[PDB]
Amino acid sequence: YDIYSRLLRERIVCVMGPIDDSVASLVIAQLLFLQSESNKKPIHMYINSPGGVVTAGLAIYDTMQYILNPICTWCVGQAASMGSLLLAAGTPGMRHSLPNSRIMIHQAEEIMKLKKQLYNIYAKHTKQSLQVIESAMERDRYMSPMEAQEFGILDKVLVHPP
Amino acid sequence: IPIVVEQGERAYDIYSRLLRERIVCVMGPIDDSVASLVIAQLLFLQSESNKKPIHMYINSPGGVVTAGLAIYDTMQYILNPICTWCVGQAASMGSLLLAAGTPGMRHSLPNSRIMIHQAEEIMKLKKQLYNIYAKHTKQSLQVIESAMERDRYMSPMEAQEFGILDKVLVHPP
Amino acid sequence: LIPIVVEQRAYDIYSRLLRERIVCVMGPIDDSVASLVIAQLLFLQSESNKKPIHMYINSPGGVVTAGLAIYDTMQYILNPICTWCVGQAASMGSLLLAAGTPGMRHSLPNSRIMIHQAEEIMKLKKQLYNIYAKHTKQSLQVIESAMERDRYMSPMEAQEFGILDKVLVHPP
Amino acid sequence: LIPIVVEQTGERAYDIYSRLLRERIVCVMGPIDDSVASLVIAQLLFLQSESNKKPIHMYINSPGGVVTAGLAIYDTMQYILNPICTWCVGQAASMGSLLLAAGTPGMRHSLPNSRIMIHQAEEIMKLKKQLYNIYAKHTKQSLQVIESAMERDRYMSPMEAQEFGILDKVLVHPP
Amino acid sequence: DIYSRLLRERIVCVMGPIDDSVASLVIAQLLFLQSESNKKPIHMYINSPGGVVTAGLAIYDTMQYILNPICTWCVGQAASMGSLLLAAGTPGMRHSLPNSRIMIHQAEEIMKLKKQLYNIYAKHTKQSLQVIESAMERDRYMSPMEAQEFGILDKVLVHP
Amino acid sequence: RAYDIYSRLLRERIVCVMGPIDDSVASLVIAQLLFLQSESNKKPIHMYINSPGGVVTAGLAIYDTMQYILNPICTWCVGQAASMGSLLLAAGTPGMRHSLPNSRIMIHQAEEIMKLKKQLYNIYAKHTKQSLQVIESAMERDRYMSPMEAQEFGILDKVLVH
Amino acid sequence: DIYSRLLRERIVCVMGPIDDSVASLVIAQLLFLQSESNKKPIHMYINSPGGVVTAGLAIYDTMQYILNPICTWCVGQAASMGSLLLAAGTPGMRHSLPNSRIMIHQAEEIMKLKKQLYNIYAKHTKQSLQVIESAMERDRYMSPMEAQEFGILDKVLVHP
Repeated sequence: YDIYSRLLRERIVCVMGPIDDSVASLVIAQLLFLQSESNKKPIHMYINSPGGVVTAGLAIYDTMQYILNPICTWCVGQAASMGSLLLAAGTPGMRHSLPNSRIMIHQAEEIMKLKKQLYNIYAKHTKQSLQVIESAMERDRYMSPMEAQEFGILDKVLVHPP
Repeated sequence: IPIVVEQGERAYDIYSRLLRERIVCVMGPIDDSVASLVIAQLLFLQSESNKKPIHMYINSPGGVVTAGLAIYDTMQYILNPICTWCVGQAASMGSLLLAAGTPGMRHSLPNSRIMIHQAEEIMKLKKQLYNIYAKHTKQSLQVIESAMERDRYMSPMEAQEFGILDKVLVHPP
Repeated sequence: LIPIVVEQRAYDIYSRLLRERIVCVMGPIDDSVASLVIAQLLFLQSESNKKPIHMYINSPGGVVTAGLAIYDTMQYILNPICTWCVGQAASMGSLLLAAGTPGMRHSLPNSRIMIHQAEEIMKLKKQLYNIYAKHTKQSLQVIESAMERDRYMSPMEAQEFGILDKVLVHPP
Repeated sequence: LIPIVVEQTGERAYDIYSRLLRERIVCVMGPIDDSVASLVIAQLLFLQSESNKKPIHMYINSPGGVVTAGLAIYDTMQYILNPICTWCVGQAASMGSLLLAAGTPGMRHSLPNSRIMIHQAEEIMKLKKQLYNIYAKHTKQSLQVIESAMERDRYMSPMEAQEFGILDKVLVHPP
Repeated sequence: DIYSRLLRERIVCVMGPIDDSVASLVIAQLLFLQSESNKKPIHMYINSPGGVVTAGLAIYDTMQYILNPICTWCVGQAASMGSLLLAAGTPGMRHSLPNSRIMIHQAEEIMKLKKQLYNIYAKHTKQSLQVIESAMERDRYMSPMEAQEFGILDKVLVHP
Repeated sequence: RAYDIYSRLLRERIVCVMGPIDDSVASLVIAQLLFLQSESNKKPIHMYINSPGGVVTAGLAIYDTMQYILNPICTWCVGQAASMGSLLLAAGTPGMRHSLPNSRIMIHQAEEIMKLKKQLYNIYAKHTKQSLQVIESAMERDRYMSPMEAQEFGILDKVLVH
Repeated sequence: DIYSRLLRERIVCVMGPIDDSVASLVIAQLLFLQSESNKKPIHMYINSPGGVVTAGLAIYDTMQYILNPICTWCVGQAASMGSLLLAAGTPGMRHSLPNSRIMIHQAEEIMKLKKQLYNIYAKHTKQSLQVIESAMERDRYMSPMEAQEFGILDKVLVHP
């Protein structure tokens, strides 16, 4: 086994490295397979992404919302913008992080429309208002996970779990 | 690429395991080497049964028109219902395959982006696309001819009004 | 690469189709394909002398001396070969289509067919005229002039030219 | 990729180039490299062990190859006691034509659209003199005719090759 | 592959350079090994010429998040981030083979990241920050008999 | 292709030693030889030789391994066997040395260079049963020899003439 | 592969140059073979023109960390680091084939490294250090039956 295959057999999906149309092809292909294995047993997603193609990240995020399984989503290492979206899109209550991860939400006229979609989906998952997200997404800063938990991306920060 | 091992001890490429759910992924550009590969999958799945629907997941920015029409023709010749899902984006030929799914079961996801914009043989080829859009979208040729001229993406809830989609799904019932 | 399973290299789809007697010739017909399709066809003959072989053609062109190697193997084999045109059938890809068993040369309705193409290359081009005149029943002067024009033609024309027996949007 | 065809025994898998050995079909196709010569030498000597007298069918489609590689194949065709039937499909050019000519007499065949061509230091001169002698043995042409014909760089049709004596029948269908 | 066949014995070979691909691959393994038990140690054999600080810190924090005793063996070489992972092994169980060679030596955000390295070396080596800040400027390998007294590793060992 | 065929032939205990002998080849033939011993201590192994020569320090690595292995090793000369290629032919198990009738054989090629030459004379005298002076009297002459001469000289036992 | 089948026989091949890439792979095979059996010998066949010293010392230390008897067979040539690994096999079963060629001959940091090699030859060959000083200077290969008297070998064998 490759370790990602040995993890997949226990319903843990890894999205690590940059997100692109090929990585999306793999992460969608796993996600909807683990639905056919069971419609109840939660799926775990581990995030370690320096960014990605915006229309690939929305392909993964839409699939995560389409699937009926609870998806417990773990920030491991860093979650730059297009990973931070997926981290936020975990099932509410099971968006975990390591203690010293690095989280950042900052990154044609159609691109402006697409950016406007990101503000809406952050507003749904973080419960912040649109102006808070629009202003917060302007700054190139890695927020620490204890701050990201207060912004609303994370439900808890884990150290020394059972 | 992940593998999964069934209890013999067959090890499946994750796409080959999904093929057992009759799921065909077509993601990334359509070209002579993906149309060759998706037609082979389609012709295989028709052999395992004539009745059971095939689910086709599209995420492609476009592709070679004479390859996209090879997949489309195979989707018509086959007797299976082909549920078509447009996860991510579908642009140009990627939107044709989405139009070509079985009427009533062409699905899409709300944050997808759909677009139908693209010798004399290029003109005589272009006039094929207008006819098959007029067949599957039920729009008139003049509407397709104008709608294929504007370089924009349309949101999936617009495309359902244009008739490319049957339904836009969240938390499926 | 291709969807695979370990057999217990890997058991790809193009092999997993071969059990159903389906031969794909897709992409260009070169010496590496031609030396391969004539290996598949010979294997399918010994599994059954009578059961048809289905051959799906999507070729934008090919090496003339490779396309004639596949073509003559298709005549040597006793099996009825049913040739399906899906997408391109241009240059040698249209010969293999025309070489399918009389009555079972099929095309899907949006495929584009084209027959257009030292001394040895001229007499070899003259060999193409003879085999097109054999299968299409057009006279040599009609073939020699129809190969002169650089156009694709719709498969409704290809029936009138005689390359196809039937176009099929949906199977009977 | 060569089709890996799977056959029930547990499961086992054979390349079609090896699955054909169930019917004693030896495909020599593409250029005759040292590796391709190594395969067909091993493959021919194996078939003699399964039966001493049942025919072998060899299908030739070669544009040419290394002179000392094709002679390595040709010598096994002379050592082996099996009748070998040689089918030329596509083209048999340069040393690929020797293998066609070396099939057992009366059962050298080629398909009507084929192309045949016999044309291609003291050790190299003596090697080429060996080729003329073996062509004179198998084609029954006199040495001067082969020495003159083997310098001409043209293909010949299978109907010309039949009267030149490289092959014994041109056949559309097996019957 | 042998690197996965070793995994059955809870051995993590972190060998070659540390990069974002390899850092992902080791924190995949560590988190898997923590699922199979919370109790049994993990053995980590380090042979790294160096690595990307943004990746060597990803491995390191998983080694602190995991409760398993991680026993780190320096085999051959441990330089730059490879030296941190050796230092981050569980106190008392950091080991080095006698011929291995160790080196700690290698826009404001990059200086803040460098300041984070000084704090974690001070936590695990117990040296004061002014010692590590100076010592990290010396482009010089230290032998295991020096690294033991500098505090990176606890014992040099053959035939345990 | 070429490096696939050699793998296919391992399934029938045939070892191709082809092209010039160098450390990139000798480190592979001795690896195959040791593998094919472990599959059976008594099943024969077939060397297929088609090599024009090479570096002596690689060809002696194969030769020593062919003496260490307990299997009977058949040596088939196919194509040509010159220099080190002819040594590996001679080193086959007595009675198992075969050659194709028009294959071409050649034995001809600091104080260490003399010492390297002197050990070649010893191993040729061992396997050919010719006296060392008879080896020198032949090995100084640069010619190819026919297998029917090599048989009577004693490099090989059988020519595949029938 | 061949080498990953030989791993089933407890046979390890050090073939070609000993670089950091292959050292990272013989250490993995060695540490794996210890886990399958702590007692059954490992046979290591050496054919190395040489190598980078900071990789040959990584294989060598792993050969000392492992408790298995390691039988080192010199096949072809063992020059430079290849000769160290040959000398490192467990006393009494370092073996050589009769035509193989053995050679031990190969700044402040380079001197401080090279003084390791003299000590780790000296204690394995039972030679006085001043002999290695004048034996490692001559650029010559030496015959196996000379290397046996110099102490690099235990047996020269035609057949096992």
